[PDB]
Amino acid sequence: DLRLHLLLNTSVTCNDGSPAGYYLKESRGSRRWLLFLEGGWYCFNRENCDSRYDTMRRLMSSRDWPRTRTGTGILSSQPEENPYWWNANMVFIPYCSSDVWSGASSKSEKNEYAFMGALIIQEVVRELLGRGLSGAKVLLLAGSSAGGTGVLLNVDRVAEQLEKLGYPAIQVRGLADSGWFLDNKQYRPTEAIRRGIRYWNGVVPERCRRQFQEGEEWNCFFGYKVYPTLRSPVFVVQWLFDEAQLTVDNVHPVQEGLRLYIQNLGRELRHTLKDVPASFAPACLSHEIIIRSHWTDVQVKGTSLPRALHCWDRSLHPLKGCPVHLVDSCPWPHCNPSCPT
Ligand SMILES: CCc1noc(C)c1C(=O)Nc1cc(C)on1
Ligand SMILES: *[C@@H]1O[C@H](CO)[C@@H](O)[C@H](O)[C@H]1NC(C)=O
Repeated sequence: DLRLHLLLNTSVTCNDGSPAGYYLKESRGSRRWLLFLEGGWYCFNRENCDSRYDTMRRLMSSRDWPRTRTGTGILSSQPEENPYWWNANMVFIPYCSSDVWSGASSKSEKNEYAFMGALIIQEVVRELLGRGLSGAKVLLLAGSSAGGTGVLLNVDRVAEQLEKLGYPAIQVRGLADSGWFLDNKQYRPTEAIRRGIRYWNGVVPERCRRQFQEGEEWNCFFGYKVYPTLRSPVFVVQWLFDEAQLTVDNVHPVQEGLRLYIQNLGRELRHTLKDVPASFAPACLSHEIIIRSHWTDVQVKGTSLPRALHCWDRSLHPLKGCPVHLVDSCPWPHCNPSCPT
């Protein structure tokens, strides 16, 4: 179990002004730290956020959070469930800012809601340094779905923060799960992100911002455009036929037009990963993420994700029998036999 700590700086808040926080389980015999960003879509205007506050309030407020949570998948401390990092210090950061972890705007007389995702990450890091993070050798910033996009938006800022605070020896890396999307044509989204950024006062990584310039920062929410600008090592996990991608594309006995659409989506996703040396991209239709208990089951070319992550660690000290670039080439969902059911 990971136990809840509300932030000591009570000015860093969830959407409704309640304090943000983190769940922590320490492992005093380890210098590895895993900080995981929860996902859960986003909201982009007053009316849309009001609806989310009625029926998804835990994603907007800490008032009802439980005092503990169970670590599962990559957050599990049991070797049988987590062959990769079972002995690490474990941190789960709840998503209560509804801004894809991009915001830096407080509640005020002109703002009904606070959007502080980028500042929540920074304050969690600062408060952890006094609880043992100051002695870390590796800080892995991981996340799923909106949290996976959040990794891409925040990993280099964490590295810069630690350098400026005087901790040059901590190696910052990122693990982005299910957060690598395509701004493609629908079968039958980018505007919502564009409007969201203005509503949240959202921030993007600086090199990407300088490429796309004023008004075009929404481009930096798309993995294939932001990834080449990043300096920290980042491992990308993405299903070739991701269910959230297909939902926004309006895809739900398949005839020719839809067959060609789905095959082209998989080919485009595979193309965007060709120059990503650390990646795991199975040919499956899924919404499943790396904090699920059976995350060890899927394999690409005979290699599981926990193994690929271990090979990535070794590469950062190609390796015989220890691959890090694993992208399926077969062209239809479940052509990989190990896909989840
Ligand atoms: C990037 C923000 C985000 N956070 O969680 C989800 C889900 C999204 C999202 O928008 N996914 C998209 C977007 C397009 C186009 O296709 N899929
Ligand atoms: C709390 O966080 C806010 C926002 O990052 C910052 O302006 C303020 O200085 C912080 N308070 C303290 C005591 O550090």
